[PDB]
Amino acid sequence: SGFRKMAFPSGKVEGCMVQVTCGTTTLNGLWLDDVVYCPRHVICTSEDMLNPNYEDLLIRKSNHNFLVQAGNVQLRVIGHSMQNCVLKLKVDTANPKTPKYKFVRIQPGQTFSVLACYNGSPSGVYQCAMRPNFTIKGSFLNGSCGSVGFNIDYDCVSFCYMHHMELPTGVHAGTDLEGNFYGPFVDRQTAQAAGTDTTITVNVLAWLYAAVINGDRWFLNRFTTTLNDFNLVAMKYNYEPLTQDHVDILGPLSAQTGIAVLDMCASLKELLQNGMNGRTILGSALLEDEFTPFDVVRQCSGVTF
Amino acid sequence: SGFRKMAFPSGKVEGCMVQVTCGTTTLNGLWLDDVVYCPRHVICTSEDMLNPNYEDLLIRKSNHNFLVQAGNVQLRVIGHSMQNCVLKLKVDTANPKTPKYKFVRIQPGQTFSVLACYNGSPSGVYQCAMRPNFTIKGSFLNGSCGSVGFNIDYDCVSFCYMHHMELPTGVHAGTDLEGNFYGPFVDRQTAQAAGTDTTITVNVLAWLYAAVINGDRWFLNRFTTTLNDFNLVAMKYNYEPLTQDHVDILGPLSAQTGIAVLDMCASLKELLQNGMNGRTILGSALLEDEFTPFDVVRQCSGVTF
Ligand SMILES: *[C@H](O)[C@H](C[C@@H]1CCNC1=O)NC(=O)[C@H](CC(C)C)NC(=O)OCc1ccccc1
Ligand SMILES: *[C@H](O)[C@H](C[C@@H]1CCNC1=O)NC(=O)[C@H](CC(C)C)NC(=O)OCc1ccccc1
Repeated sequence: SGFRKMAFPSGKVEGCMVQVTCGTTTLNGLWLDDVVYCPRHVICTSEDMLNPNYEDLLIRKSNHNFLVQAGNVQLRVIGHSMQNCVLKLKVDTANPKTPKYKFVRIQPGQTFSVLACYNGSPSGVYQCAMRPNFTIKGSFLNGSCGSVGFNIDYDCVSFCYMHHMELPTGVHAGTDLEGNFYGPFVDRQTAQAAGTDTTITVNVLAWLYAAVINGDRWFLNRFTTTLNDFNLVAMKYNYEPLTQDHVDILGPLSAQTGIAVLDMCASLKELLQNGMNGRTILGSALLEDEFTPFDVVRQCSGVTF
Repeated sequence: SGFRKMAFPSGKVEGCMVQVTCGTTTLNGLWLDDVVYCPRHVICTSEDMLNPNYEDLLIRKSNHNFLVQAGNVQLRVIGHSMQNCVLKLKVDTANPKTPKYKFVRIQPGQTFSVLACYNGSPSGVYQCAMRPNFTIKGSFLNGSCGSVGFNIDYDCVSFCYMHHMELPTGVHAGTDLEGNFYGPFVDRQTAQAAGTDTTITVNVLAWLYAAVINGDRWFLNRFTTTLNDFNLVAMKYNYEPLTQDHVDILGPLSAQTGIAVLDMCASLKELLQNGMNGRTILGSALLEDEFTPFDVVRQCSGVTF
């Protein structure tokens, strides 16, 4: 037993990480087949970041200005193009470590693993949720851009995130691997509003199911509720409205535990209205919302890759 | 910025994970050079676990009874021996993916990454501390035994933990890679006392330094204290006594932030005596103790491997 914030094994992604330098700027790129993907602001100087004209900046760059290094071996760049906010550098060698992979644009409320990298070298791995306001709460320093977020299903790596920037509130914003930002953010150094950080209700409920499965049950009570009644409480506390689709997704955990989803909702309602009175749930003193129902089932049944 | 519980990249350890079966029992082993390390209770039946005579059980086992599989390729076992609570299976092929590596017996209060595996296949990676009572708080199911804990320093993997069992309180116990349990635990299915779960004081202080660095500073106050004064509070709250060695280890973070260690101790004292009044620190509502001073410096400066 036990329940931990758990990232996927990162070995398949480690083999794809490279360093990309353009002028004085170094960041990370992702090497799959004969293409290296990286953030387009690698072409920017520190003067450019306020209001970059990426098309005008890029026309001054040729293939040989993109220095791409895999470990200690240099890659030969034979083509470059811009797709939304990413650059695609064509190299003359297919990455021999390329895993089976897909690009996916994930939905808010879903989770993924981040492999934080610097200078093309992995530093660490942790789990993130794509929050409802399309930010993530990561650990990113200068030089981490181009680090990626992914999921693994058996042997296929689903890449869903590339890191581009930090917002004023200390949260993080980035793109899918087609270069389209999650949320309204743009790749320029201006103050950008994130918007209300709504809690991922279905995920809190999954985590409560995780707790019962792993022996923490002090929060179960004698009450029930309705979706509409519960949602009147979700509103006051900036929780996402709970829908029947969410109830359906929780079905497996409801059936595993014998606790109806609405009964669990009534537990959540009381926790939101009364706090935790100084107690903990799975070692936390707040309501955790970055485990999906799949994550709970995954971890509580030992799915491997 | 940002501060997250971060595991090492797991690729170098993924390449060492194998499946070991002996009779009806399957678990994980660690393949380095021409030796596979695994928990000795792989030789046990479910009848044996109450009071196993490991020497008597093992004499009924020959090399060909240890089925060792790396991915889908079978390894040939040419020797076996027991060292404390682990078995060493000599195979006829050196693991071609063997990293530079060391075995180390880590000190209580230090952290390490766990690669949770089932059937020789990695499932996920997370960070743990070796707690003062020599338990860890992990996520381990049936079949996870032989999963390992490690640290990475540049290119060298320091293996410090092998998983063997779960205690009644839901925490986890295991050995170094020489097979010697951390703490007083033994590999038998009996109720075993863990002992008081003391908080790792130097680590909480490091995490408070992490918070200040990453912008959370509401807990700083106008007070200071002394080691002896502070420790009178550490005692009542089951914190480890703070020593000058600990102060010295915090020196770099003290110098980086300009906050004296004793001043931070006075912040901690007030938090222990007054709680957090419903506020959070680095997204947590309790005092986190599973970041070492090195972990904070590591993550706040981008060390790679
Ligand atoms: C790419 O490596 C970098 C990631 C930042 C560095 C600090 N935390 C991060 O997530 N991205 C940028 O430097 C980005 C570039 C623009 C052209 C989009 N600007 C940015 O993040 O500005 C905010 C910021 C910069 C430096 C420190 C703290 C915040
Ligand atoms: C090895 O795979 C296994 C790890 C357990 C399974 C549940 N959580 C864990 O950490 N170890 C054992 O089965 C161990 C064997 C003895 C000979 C030491 N016994 C054990 O952990 O007993 C307690 C327990 C077993 C099963 C479920 C929950 C607790």
